[PDB]
Amino acid sequence: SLIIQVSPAGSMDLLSQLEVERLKKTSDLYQLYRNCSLAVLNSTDNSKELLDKYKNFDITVMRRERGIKLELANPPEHAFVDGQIIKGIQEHLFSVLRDIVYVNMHLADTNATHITNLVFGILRNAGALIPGATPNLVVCWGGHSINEVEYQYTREVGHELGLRELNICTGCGPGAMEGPMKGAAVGHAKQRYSEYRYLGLTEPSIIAAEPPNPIVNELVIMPDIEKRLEAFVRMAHGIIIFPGGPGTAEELLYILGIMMHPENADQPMPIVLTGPKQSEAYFRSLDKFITDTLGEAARKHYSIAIDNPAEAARIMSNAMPLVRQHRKDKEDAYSFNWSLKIEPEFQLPFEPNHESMANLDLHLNQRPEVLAANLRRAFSGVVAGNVKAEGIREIERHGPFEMHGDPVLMKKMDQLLNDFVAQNRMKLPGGSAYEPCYKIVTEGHHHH
Amino acid sequence: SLIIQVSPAGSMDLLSQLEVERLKKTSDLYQLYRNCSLAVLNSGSHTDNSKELLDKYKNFDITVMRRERGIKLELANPPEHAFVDGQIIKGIQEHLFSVLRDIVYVNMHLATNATHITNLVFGILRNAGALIPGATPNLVVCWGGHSINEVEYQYTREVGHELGLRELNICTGCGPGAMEGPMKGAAVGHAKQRYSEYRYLGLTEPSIIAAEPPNPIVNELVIMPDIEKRLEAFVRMAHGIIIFPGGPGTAEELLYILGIMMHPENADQPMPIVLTGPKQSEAYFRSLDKFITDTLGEAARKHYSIAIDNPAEAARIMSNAMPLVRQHRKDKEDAYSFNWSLKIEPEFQLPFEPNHESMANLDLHLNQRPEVLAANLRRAFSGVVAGNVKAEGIREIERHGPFEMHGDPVLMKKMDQLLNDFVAQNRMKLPGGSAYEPCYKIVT
Amino acid sequence: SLIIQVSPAGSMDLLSQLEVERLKKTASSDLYQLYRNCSLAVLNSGSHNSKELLDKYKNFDITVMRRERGIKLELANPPEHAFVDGQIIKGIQEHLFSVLRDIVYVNMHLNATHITNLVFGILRNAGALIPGATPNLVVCWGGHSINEVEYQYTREVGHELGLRELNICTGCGPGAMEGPMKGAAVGHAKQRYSEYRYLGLTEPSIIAAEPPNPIVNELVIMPDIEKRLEAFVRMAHGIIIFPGGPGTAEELLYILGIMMHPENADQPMPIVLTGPKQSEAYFRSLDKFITDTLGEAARKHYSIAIDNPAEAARIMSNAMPLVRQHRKDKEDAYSFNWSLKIEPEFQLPFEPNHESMANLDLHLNQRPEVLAANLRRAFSGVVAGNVKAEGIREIERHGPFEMHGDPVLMKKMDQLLNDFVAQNRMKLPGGSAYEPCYKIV
Amino acid sequence: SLIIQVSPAGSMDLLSQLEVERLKKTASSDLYQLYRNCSLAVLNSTDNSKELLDKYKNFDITVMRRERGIKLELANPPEHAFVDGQIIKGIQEHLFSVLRDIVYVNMHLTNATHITNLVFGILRNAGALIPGATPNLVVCWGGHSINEVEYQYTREVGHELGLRELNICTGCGPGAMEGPMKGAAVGHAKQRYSEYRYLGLTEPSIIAAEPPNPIVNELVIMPDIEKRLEAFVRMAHGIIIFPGGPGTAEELLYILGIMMHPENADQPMPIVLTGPKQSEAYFRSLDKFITDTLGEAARKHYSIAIDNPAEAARIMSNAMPLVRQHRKDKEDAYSFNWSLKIEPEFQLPFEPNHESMANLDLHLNQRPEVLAANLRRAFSGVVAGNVKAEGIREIERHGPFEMHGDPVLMKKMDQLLNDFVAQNRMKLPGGSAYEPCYKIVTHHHH
Repeated sequence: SLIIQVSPAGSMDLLSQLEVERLKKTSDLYQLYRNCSLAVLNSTDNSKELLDKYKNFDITVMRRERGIKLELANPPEHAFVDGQIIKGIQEHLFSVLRDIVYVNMHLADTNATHITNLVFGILRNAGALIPGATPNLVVCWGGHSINEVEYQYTREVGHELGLRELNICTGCGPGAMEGPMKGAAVGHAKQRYSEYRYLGLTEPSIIAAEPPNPIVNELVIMPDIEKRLEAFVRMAHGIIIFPGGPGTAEELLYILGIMMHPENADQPMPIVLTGPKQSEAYFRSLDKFITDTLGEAARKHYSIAIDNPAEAARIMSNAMPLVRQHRKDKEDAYSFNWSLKIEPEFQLPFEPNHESMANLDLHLNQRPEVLAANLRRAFSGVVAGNVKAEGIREIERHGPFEMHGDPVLMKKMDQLLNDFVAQNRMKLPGGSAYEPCYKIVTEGHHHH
Repeated sequence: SLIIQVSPAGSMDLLSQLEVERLKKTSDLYQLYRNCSLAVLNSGSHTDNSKELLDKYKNFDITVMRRERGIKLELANPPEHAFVDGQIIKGIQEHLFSVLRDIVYVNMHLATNATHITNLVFGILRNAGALIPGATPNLVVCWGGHSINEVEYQYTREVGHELGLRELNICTGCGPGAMEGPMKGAAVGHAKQRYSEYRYLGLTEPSIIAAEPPNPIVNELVIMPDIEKRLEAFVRMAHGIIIFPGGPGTAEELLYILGIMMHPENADQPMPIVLTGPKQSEAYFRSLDKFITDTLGEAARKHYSIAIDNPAEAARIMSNAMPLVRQHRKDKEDAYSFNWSLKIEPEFQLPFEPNHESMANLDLHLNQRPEVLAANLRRAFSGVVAGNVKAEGIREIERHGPFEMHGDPVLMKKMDQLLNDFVAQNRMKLPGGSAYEPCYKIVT
Repeated sequence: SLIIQVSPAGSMDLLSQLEVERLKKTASSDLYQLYRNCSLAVLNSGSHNSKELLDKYKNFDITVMRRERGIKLELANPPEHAFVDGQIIKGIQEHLFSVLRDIVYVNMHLNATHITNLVFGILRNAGALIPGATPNLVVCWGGHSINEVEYQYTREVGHELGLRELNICTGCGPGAMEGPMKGAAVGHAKQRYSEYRYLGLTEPSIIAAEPPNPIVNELVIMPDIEKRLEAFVRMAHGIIIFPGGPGTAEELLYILGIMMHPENADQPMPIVLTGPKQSEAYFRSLDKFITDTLGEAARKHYSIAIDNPAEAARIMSNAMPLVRQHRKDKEDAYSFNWSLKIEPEFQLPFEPNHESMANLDLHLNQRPEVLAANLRRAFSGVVAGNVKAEGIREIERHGPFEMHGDPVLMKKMDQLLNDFVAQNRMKLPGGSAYEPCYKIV
Repeated sequence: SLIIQVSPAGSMDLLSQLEVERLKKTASSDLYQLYRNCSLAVLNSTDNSKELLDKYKNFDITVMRRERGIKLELANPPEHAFVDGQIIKGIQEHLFSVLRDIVYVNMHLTNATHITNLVFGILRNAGALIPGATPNLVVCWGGHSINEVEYQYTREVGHELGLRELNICTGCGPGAMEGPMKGAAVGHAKQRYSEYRYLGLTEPSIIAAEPPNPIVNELVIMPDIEKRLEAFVRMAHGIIIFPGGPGTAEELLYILGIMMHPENADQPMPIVLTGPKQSEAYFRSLDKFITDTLGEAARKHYSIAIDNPAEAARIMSNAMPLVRQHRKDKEDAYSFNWSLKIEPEFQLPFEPNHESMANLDLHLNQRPEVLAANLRRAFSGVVAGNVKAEGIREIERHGPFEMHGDPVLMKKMDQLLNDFVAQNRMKLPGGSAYEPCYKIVTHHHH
């Protein structure tokens, strides 16, 4: 076996022996830590089977004179340039260790208050919440599987964000999770913005499929999908949304459900949907889905900017003084939006299985915010069925997840999902044809 | 009230509403937070080391406000000596945020006992940013009297200057005298040496901070929960120790480290200890050296040396020991900044609450293991400090007279003469008020 | 007028009144117009390779103001593409100060030793020679007018240089002058290399045609073409050369003629010619041109790497500790190569007119170094005639520059310039068809 | 020889061969000997004549252009530059400041304009002129030979300045050139002012006598005394003057002579004379000397604050907004006061000898500015005659420097100089009694 030593991290705190003992190869905690560290070294598909290709990989944590040193057994050779691990990948290994450790030390210490304080704590522990920072963070969302035209577009938006001294917070992995940071690197250099921040959020059951690029200079591993959604919207000062598949619709329905709450009517966070000229049909269909399901009231919470990278960035840049003023109006923090009201329906972690998917309430007779929360979960289930080990396994055992609801809505969701399949948004190129993991059915007398 | 706003200062993270909710003025915690904050503002020579301090600033209050760039502080009627031309000294501003950080962290961490204690001490120091993972060893703990004459003060300043010239940092208590002289010297030596990354760490705890407030020159103030945890923080962070003449607080510290260093499991620990003072302190040191060898045995002498009238040689012993310190931490697979492998037995950690009963119950006999006798003498000196300068201590004395101790008649007489010397040398209390009255009486 | 104030941006020292007097519009001196035109060019980056820049912005001016925190600049009617949302890009602001610093320096300070000492003085005063730096500067040369496939390959080589913590030194303008720096911004980001240096060197008679991208973070204005060439080769630790036109040809001949000097036999500076797969035929012909003219002895001084960006960057990276050893063996500086022997024929400033062009010694029958120095001139003549204002008017006055020599050399020559013309290397595309400024008999 | 290598320290640029070739040791090189002697003084930082050389006859220094710039080889350096066998870093930086500035002045080898521009050029090359910095620099002047009460007082003043985020620019050497910076090191640390600047200005013929302390973080070597004076007053945003001897008197006359020029009536820079309680008589007598000689008009240009270290610092701090507004009004730099009028009488370098001291115009019937210029030169000669090698030689071979002028003036000067001798300001303690290097001597009939 090839054994490689990773020297201590710039800025990783000393750990105690109690903090790290749960990580020995011995609880499934080691396997989870190993699997996240493997994903960071393996930064070329979304169906987990490279976790059969690195079976002999393992990682050992050593407490030493300057803090933690890591020993890697048989690491991916693509983490190397000229025999050395890329420094940004080195920093990600330490980020993985830090967050796994932190969460495991605070699994002990209402529940809605608990979840928000836990999200705040993880982010604060990661160094992601800079107290003195003026608002400038744009969350970017978009598909992992996008064409070259969409990809170049996300790169040019990132350039435009860079020229305006804005920072980027996004998911991890290929497609729209990687383009803007590459564009921002150039626009930040032109503008001499050396304090740039490219935050990449992930969680343990999706990191292998959507692994962090080395350019991400603040990686944070959140415990689950809902906590990462809540981290995105409490840190965001503005949000740009590119074309994407089910994961990107999920995010859109999460934020629109929150923003329709009357207590959030004065939250100024700008939301811009944007894409190249060729995405015009895609946005017409999305805009129509949203206002047909959630009503015409949802329209006030976002705008659409087609084929104009500088417009999206300018709308974000121009809103930063509005964000500043609103935070001071609420006696809130610039770096973490505590005053944003997030109802428990957006926090409750959702575990996609046949029963939970069939339990979803997709009828028109609810508050729109609540229909949004249920649609968020439906799209979360399609993602899971497609890419999470445990969700793919449910689909293997029992076939597709079945959903039902108002027939008009179900038809519209079924068409949206078929469009995602026709636009190749479900699967990166070069597997076999995509087989849907979902089936829309009509809602179903006793024997006596 | 005259409201003074204090902007965020130093490295202060955002806090949650839960973290600060008890620091509202309603709350025992608020009063503790308030007292520690007043102490850091009232940092000039009020001589007073008797906690009748507060009564001067009864209308003081502080409000913690969570705002856009983190916490701002609103002070109602702060002491004027915290000000230069109507602005608060920046070092005092940072100390207000250190107090808040440390009060908050300890309060959030209420949930085996020996392991819990050492892990708490580490956690507090880590939270304070006092444990730098990549730093090479260079931290010298300095101990010595809070009430010392000008010749002794000058000498501590010369040692600080020699530590500064050698790129050493200083960790010490708070308050005046030997807690401040060395950092003033070291400011000059470090500037000559261009050592802009100097660290002047000042450790305190809530029941002694009003009596011994941190100089604004301290650039890393840390509030520990109590005296024993401060002791543990000192000796786990130390790479070497310098001890100047002092009174009962300095005896307490010397006995603590000797008791620990005498444990057979610590035989390989390389940390050097140098007792040093000016030429005039020769008799003080002969008498102290004799008290240690007479009580703990000739074996204690192998853990320190004595350097009179030679500031450079004290600093040189520290500097020369650093490579052995490094090697030994590497041999132990231990951290440079926090000595986990040092064995500290429970009798060194168990918090001692001095009152007439606990002082009377101290086991003071010459037939004990010397490390165990050092633990009991540590507790006796801690009790003399508490009776002299702590609020609660000073009260027990007022309402019942001196603390009484008893034990081996031979030990009791040597102890009695040392305490008596501390009184004759003016080490028991800062001068400028009424003559010291013993808070102790040795019975038989 | 639109009037825009520029606050002090760089590491710009205080100046005296004496130092800026000649920049007043009232001074009887040509210096204001030079300073104005260099300042215009930096505000005109991204658009354009003809100096008829001047006609669209006739009403532009710039005023230097010595104030409390040093120099403030006032711009009257600046190009509006230097702006993002009403504000001049910060990199452009710093360039305006770099232009000021170097114009002032050269004006205050103004033979082999004198020339090299001047080049060193200029660089040192610009902050470009960092005394404590370990060798890692790669000079990149290549065509300002290139296709997408060549451009994308230059960005990939840049990304590979970034991942290996190498810095870039290059000319100014579009194409190969800007591609590597874009790639390196991403490779340096992955590698957390925050101290990156993107040096762009230029001179006043080409700056309007080839202006610096805002990404260049160390702009230096040299006084003339030959001093920029000398600056390149004394700072370089390695050299990467992409496909180019006559400007890249000129640079290649300059450095080959110097490296062939017996005194330079132990100068370790790696030279790597590189390009995408499609450039295979370009390089086969460039390779044959060099060896047919300078002889087989030139070949030991460069290699060719096609279709492999990582390889070019790995050769630069692997040579750095060689460069460190050789500088110490010569008791020389890391950051400025004094020990490099540059013969006066490579320093002597060449003024391209029909005469000096005709009086060039292009016989296939000289010292190889001495013929390289002559071809270097010829190529610089073809550049000047294409882009420099004074050159261009010599051609509008007397037609094409005429060159003659050994008919074996002259065929080779002509076919090379003809290949440049057909590969779209002479002129950025989309104006009046390129008509040659040269004629060969 | 014992050869100790010094690596690069501070912000020194690469130098060319041309720049350093004249610094090579040869039989005839006057420039090498000057460089060697300035370097040796920085390494030797306890009497005050320049026969301190003699202990270190075998010292030499070699400049070597190498990969990361210049490396220095010292032969037989003094032992007090070292702590535990390594050279104190501030001293290492000083060796390079000495090299930097000697090379610069030699490479830069109209007249009034010329001198001012050279002064600026030297300071800018040394990095002493920070373009973006808000005004905060206080020049401190004061005696090199002072008792413990006066020294502790200077230290208390430096602490107050430190607490106010003010910087210090001073001469080099012991006494009042040393105390304020030790006091400010403490004050600035309490205030977290890590960007502190302690500027020590010196010149080749005095640096041996008054060697810079390692705590100086910006050492600058000016070409001569007059250019150091111009450097002080152009960089100053305020001035504090402690009690001192003839060198301190020379500085006060220089600044008063300048500040009385009609073109300087708008200049806002404050001047505070200050010292401990026991210096009341000293300041009474100094203030009377000033107003008797230069006139009642001179009094408006300074104030006196006895026994109050915080007040002297407060005056400096409260004058900053005015100094900033006045610089902006004159379209001048914060860091270099070009607007200040300095007449040639203050710039012309003065070479003290028996003939130039006898040619001094010390008559009360002339412009008070030119009287001040002339008195400035006279104290300068007493300084030369006591501490400068060359001056000391003039006195060894020809006896004291004679001066004459108005008997009204001559008497005041005589008394003042007498007061300096009796207050032990001429000579640091140790050897024998001070012997005066001056004599004050006694046109009509027609």
